[PDB]
Amino acid sequence: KLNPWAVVGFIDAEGSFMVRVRKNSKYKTGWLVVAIFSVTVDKKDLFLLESLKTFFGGLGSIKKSGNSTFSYRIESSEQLTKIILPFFDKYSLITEKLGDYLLFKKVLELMGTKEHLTQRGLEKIVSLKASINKGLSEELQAAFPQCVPTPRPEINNKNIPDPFWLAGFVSGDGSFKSILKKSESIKVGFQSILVFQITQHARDVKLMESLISYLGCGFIEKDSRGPWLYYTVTNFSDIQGKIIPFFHQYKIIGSKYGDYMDWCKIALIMQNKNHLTPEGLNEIRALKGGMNKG
DNA sequence: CGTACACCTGATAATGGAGGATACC
DNA sequence: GGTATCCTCCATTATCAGGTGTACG
Ligand SMILES: [Ca+2]
Ligand SMILES: [Ca+2]
Ligand SMILES: [Ca+2]
Repeated sequence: KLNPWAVVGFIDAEGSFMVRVRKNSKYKTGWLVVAIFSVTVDKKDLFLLESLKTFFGGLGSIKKSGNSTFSYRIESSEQLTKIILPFFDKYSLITEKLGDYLLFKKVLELMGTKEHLTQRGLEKIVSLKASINKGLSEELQAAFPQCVPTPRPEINNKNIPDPFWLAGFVSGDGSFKSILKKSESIKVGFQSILVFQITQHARDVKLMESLISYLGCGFIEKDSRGPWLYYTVTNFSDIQGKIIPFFHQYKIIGSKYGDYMDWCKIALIMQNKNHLTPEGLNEIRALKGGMNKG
């Protein structure tokens, strides 16, 4: 069952807050405006899509998205205003997704008021939409050559509001990795390595830097192929002593929870030093095999 | 012997859309 | 008609998931 701050964290990590402006000559302006809250998970996490649905009052639909993914969506601007806006105004996002939530919100305010059915309000909404995802499409850019994107919200210095935020966030983005690495000097031939790891776009560097002080361990690394950061923990005593305890109280949601549990099992084998024997190494090979699986 | 940070790489589940039909005022 | 919501489908990239090298105790 789902706690408000965990929903916020999860959504900081996995939601999209979208606005669409679609050409259709049946509308007086030539355009139909639509606002959409969307969360898309692999089919193994349908359970979690139904919880969110339940959490948000039984509102919205769950549908097939990709070849093996499902979306939970709320596309009624009325429902978004009554149920989504009051939850996220009270329980705020702290990543750059907040910018998009704020812009998304002004679009709905303008829809509340029918200013979307006017030429000026529509132009406002297109400027807003322009700052939600790196611009407008080719088509909208040309329909609206005159629009200056609404400048993005200055979203300074946001602390982790609650431990459940982090449980939620790691549930969406976050990996409990088990590695077996060739070793020339270990007697059994392989080193058993546990890594805790959060990936995020480099835009969220502040958040990523706050993870170090919040958990009292780890370090940031930049991916050399593009603008993405890793928060990494590889020190095993920080794993045993900080990360495992944290996620024991503040549990991961979705199927990834089964992965945390197996990673914990690997860690117990490591604490006892059984990873240094043939038997323990095989236990670990078998646990690692069933992770990302079932 | 064994560990841990700095560095490396490929695969795909999310990111963030899209369009058509239908329901509703 | 005008407007709002439901439904079905998709290209790319933000992750996610494996490694490796080698200094150091
Ligand atoms: Ca994410
Ligand atoms: Ca965005
Ligand atoms: Ca994710």
